[PDB]
Amino acid sequence: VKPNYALKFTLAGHTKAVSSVKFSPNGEWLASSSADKLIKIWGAYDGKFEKTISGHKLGISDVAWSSDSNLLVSASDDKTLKIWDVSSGKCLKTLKGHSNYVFCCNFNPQSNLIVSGSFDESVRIWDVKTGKCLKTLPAHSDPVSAVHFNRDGSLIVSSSYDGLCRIWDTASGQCLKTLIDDDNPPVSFVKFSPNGKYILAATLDNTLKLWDYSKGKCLKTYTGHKNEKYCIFANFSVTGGKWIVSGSEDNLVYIWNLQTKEIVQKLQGHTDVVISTACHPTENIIASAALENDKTIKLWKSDC
Ligand SMILES: C/N=C(/NC)NCCC[C@H](N)C(=O)O
Repeated sequence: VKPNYALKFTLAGHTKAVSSVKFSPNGEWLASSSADKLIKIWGAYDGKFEKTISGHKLGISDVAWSSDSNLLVSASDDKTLKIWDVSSGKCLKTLKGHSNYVFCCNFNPQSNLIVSGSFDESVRIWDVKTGKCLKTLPAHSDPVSAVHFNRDGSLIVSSSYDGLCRIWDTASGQCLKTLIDDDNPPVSFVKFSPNGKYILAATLDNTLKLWDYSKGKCLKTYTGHKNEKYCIFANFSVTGGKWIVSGSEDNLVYIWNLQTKEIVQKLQGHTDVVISTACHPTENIIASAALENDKTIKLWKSDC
């Protein structure tokens, strides 16, 4: 089995670099954030432009959906996160506390908490209802590139340019694990596997690694792409074959067989760095997005 992802839609509208794309958990929508200070909403299946959500004062590095698909959270260079009601476009809360660019964010599965990571080297945990910061974790000694909750929300994983991935207990704020990788190259992205047993980490030595984070063992290594400068999203694709999906600094989307580590497809079409990819929750659809010289988002579909 290889997949046969083919380009179906190209989504144009952002006027600066796209930073993040994410499918809604209900599969209906794609949300995009950009250096143009905007969030856009698009139809997940047809790429149809839906609406623009605005209000940040500087560029946005990340956006993320609540579990019920009703809210977004965005992370901005203006040092804030904003919580958005997607249907009305309202800014429900502005989360203030970080002392530098907010880079990454996510809801927990219950979606009563938001985790954020910042250039201020901290990870912050927030109450969605009140907008109050509940915990500030002294997480890293360099900017925080990613933060993600596990499947039951009891753990947080963070990555940083300091070369570390750390595992945090959500309830206590305690650091439970530090993962150490030879020569400590900057970690540019991390997330949990859908089942929560592993983490997938990207490092700025053109490498993705799948870790058993409890045992602290590297189980798989994926290479062949280019990633030495930018924080590029990576994904588990689970709707068809079991793949790993990433952007790349050679303007391609890469797809690997998870088990064998072989490159099974490379998707051509973008004209600048592919900074973000996302995988649709029930259908074999990949969304990708590119930097300043391209500015477009692409929807690719496969039969497996
Ligand atoms: C939140 N996570 C990201 N990547 C993992 N964001 C995209 C990179 C944004 C960065 N300012 C840039 O333009 O490179």
